[PDB]
Amino acid sequence: KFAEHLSAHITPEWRKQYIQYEAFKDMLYSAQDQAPSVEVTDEDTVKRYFAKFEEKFFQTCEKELAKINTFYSEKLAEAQRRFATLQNELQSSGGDLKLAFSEFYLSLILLQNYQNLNFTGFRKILKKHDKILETSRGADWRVAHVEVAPFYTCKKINQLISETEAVVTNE
Repeated sequence: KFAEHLSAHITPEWRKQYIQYEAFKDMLYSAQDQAPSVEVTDEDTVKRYFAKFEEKFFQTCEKELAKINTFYSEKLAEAQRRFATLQNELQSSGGDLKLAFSEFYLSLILLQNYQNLNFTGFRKILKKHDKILETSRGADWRVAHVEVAPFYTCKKINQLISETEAVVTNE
């Protein structure tokens, strides 16, 4: 179950910045929980019900995506400045930095796991949505919004990871 996996692999200091996967699941339960029956109501009532829900669901996806994009960017900026600082310390003095560079590297990897966990959570939640509502709107949303999101498409952390490896190896 991805809700458990996500819980176990969140970086605790970043907890509130991850996709709120369990809240989405609950919302997708509520969509079925409040759904009128076409036999008791009619066709227009039911599909108008689902239309309101879809507006709410994808507005919530957008807020979660903006939060994740914003946090990813902030940690990426912080990592760029942290690399420059460690660059001068080595560019002048030439075992403390072997530890300090190792901990910066760990920080890059933790951010990389943050990218992957959030993408998987989005991918799984939108597939769950599509199977429940018998629609492809969630998959279409993933392609048009998540897969072109900076938190996911930006390659500057990969660049940092490579450059830090080149510093640790050649210095």
